[PDB]
Amino acid sequence: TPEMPVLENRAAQGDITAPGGARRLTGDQTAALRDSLSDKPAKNIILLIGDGMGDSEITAARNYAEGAGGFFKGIDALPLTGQYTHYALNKKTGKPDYVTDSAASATAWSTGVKTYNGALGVDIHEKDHPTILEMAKAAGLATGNVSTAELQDATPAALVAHVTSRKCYGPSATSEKCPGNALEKGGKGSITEQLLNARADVTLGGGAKTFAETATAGEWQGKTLREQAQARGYQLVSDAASLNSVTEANQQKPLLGLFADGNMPVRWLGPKATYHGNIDKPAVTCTPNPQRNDSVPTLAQMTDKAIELLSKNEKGFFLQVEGASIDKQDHAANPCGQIGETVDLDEAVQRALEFAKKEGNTLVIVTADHAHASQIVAPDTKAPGLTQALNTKDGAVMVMSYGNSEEDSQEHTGSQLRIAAYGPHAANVVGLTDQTDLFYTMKAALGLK
Amino acid sequence: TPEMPVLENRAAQGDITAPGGARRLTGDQTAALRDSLSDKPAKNIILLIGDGMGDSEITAARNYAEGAGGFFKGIDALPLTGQYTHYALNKKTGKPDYVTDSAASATAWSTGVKTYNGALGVDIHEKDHPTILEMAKAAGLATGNVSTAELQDATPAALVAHVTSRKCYGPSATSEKCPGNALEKGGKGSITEQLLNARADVTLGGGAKTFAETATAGEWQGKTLREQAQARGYQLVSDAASLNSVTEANQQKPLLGLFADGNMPVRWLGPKATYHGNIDKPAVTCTPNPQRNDSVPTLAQMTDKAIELLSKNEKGFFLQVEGASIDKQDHAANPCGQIGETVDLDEAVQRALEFAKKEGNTLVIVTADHAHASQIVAPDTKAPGLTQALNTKDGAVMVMSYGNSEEDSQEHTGSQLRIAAYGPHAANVVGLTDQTDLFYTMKAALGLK
Ligand SMILES: [Co+2]
Ligand SMILES: [Co+2]
Ligand SMILES: [Co+2]
Ligand SMILES: [Co+2]
Ligand SMILES: [Co+2]
Ligand SMILES: [Co+2]
Repeated sequence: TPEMPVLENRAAQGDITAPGGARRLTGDQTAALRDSLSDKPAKNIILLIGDGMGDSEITAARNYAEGAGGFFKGIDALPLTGQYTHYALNKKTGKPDYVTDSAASATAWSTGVKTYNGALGVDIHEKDHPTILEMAKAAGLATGNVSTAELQDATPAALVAHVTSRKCYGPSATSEKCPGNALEKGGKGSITEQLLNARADVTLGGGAKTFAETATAGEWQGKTLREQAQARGYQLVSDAASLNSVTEANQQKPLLGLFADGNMPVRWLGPKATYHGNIDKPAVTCTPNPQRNDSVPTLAQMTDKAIELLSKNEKGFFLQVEGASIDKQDHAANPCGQIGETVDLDEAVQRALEFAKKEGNTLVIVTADHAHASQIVAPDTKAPGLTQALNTKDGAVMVMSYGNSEEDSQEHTGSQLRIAAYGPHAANVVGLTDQTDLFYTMKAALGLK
Repeated sequence: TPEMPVLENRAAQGDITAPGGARRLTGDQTAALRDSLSDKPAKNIILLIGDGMGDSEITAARNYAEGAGGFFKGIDALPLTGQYTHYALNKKTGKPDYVTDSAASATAWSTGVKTYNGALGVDIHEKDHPTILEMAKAAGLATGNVSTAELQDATPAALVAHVTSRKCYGPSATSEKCPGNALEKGGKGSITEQLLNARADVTLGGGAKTFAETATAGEWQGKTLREQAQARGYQLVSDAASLNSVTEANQQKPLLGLFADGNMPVRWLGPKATYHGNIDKPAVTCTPNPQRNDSVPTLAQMTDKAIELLSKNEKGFFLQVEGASIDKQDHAANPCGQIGETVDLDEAVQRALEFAKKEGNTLVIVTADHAHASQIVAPDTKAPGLTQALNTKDGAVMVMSYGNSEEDSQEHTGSQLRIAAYGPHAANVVGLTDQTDLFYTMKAALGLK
């Protein structure tokens, strides 16, 4: 039912070289914003995270894919916006650590407590805290966790695992790096073992490799984690046909989709940026990655499937969806891979908003875990790092720069960044907020105890 | 009490290492946001521009001066926030130029038309378009133009000069670089000549150097631009005592405060960042500039006086205040200089919000012309550019990196950035908008017919 509006168009309205032609607005917004404010309960929440998707990453993707004056029909369409802070903490001192990793930030919105880089579901004293997904399930809501990364990666793992190091994917790494969590030492187990215990109704992503490990203790000792999932009643799917065939997902038959051995394939291919890449080389045009395929569900397809299965729960549901490789390609100084994964996320955001606008009691939030390296610079820039010129939709060149690491991976950055929302309680993302306020916002919107 | 609320406190509410201790919100914001929405006329508008003040610059300055969980009482206190685009145009092709300079962006919000880099008050066809200040004056409102830069500099110059290159400060520069604008060639003249013609009520800043020049033609041929200003009824002040002695500023008594020959002094000093500076040099604590003075009005002081003098006009006033050297210090890879000028701007914003909250019909907007180079990165970063470690208010180290230029000056960046507002019609900065939308928003809120 239409009541709260989703923005229909914020593209430049006309000829950008003419007076008024670059305007994104067509009239006053006071009434539209009033219509966007409701404090009624959120029956459902869909939280979409672009990993590393700072304002710079949004702008670069929009400039390339949609044109400077273009509009992301998903990402740019949420009417209530603000800027939030995502600093982590130094484990020893408890003081702020100004640049977080994916684990401490996902732990912050999923538990409401700040923590140290690399921690999942625990605070600086390594004490476990319940996550918004575990809380939703406990309250009888359906739950979904979707990501284009390995499911053991920090972002999706924070919702279902409590470990002292994000490296504890399976039994082997846990025994070596998180001895206190190792199952054979009396702990709760590896990230994959804890994910199997958490039992969200719908879990979709990559990361099949770790399921080949076998447990070192417990009821399923000696069996692979895949065998364990099967013995525990999970429906396992591995491709788009398998996924489409699923008709239900619930506690009796939870769904686990493992679509790649490690990360899922990126949407677009292009070369890595290089030293004086914008002065020494010709411009790059991105191209679709052949490895995608009709056999691999897209992030928008996984999102739609999750929504269809979780919406069957009369009480409501919580769903987190992660466009994971925006960050990974930004680390790899690869504009095409980075931008393609941002376009990918925009499609999933559109599916979420289409659902939310019709359902009327769904709060949709779109943001990032932290900012990143990429910068949009003048075409004639002579920079010390890695740069690349790109042919955009506008038929002009845009140059991107990665200038914060001499090491193999570009670095995260600490800038506050955009958080946007639509639906019941969306006012709580406007103005300056902290990433831990998002936990409390989601908890209150759902009316959780 | 002031119906429209100013955010009182969005600092972290407690122990950031404890659950909820880093929250900036104390409860639901739906009602507060409803109370912040009004479409009544803006009687007055105060536009504050932090040149180069992207989200990264706001965050770095907050982290250093207020701590990561701190709160800028001015900058962070506006309740309605969005992200806006500021791309310029390639003059020859008319397509977007993804990274603007100060001239094209200030032309965009002051005229509503996109333009090429370096252009002031003209489009890509070199055609003049009226500025919001010129229009405000024509309508019977009082007008103020305040900046810590030279008054010929792009930001304040865009409100009163129409020239094909921002370099046309005076007669000499104009005759060689903007032959078509040179007075002795029939044009409207240099930036300073046009500024004297525009005759705003209150003009305060630096740039007295150019006034030594003498007109090549016109009624004041042979006289220095300063002699000319005196000759045209201008009330000239040059220090703080002379300025805070002025009791009135109007058309027969326009005020021209020239407080420095070039740019006004920055607040704080520190070493410039250097290669591997966060690794090879000690962390830095910023030092107060001993030559910043007590006979030189601060930005907050110039803002307050301008407000006192412009508010006597019953119809209303338009005032633009620029914290100009955030950008200039970012170009110089100087974190302390940059952060201190951001702190300086925050003080001016507090004065504006305090007045606006009492007055009730004043729209205040805080934003920047474009983004910039500085990035916050991990303490152990090994970057190819210039870096520096800083001792923050939290008693922890923050490292900043400038990595997009091997040249003498760091580069602007193209990322969309925060725009925030308070007062009538503030809803028009929420969500995604363009810098040219801000012109239409100001014009319409004042009801300039
Ligand atoms: Co991340
Ligand atoms: Co991630
Ligand atoms: Co990362
Ligand atoms: Co600028
Ligand atoms: Co400026
Ligand atoms: Co600049």
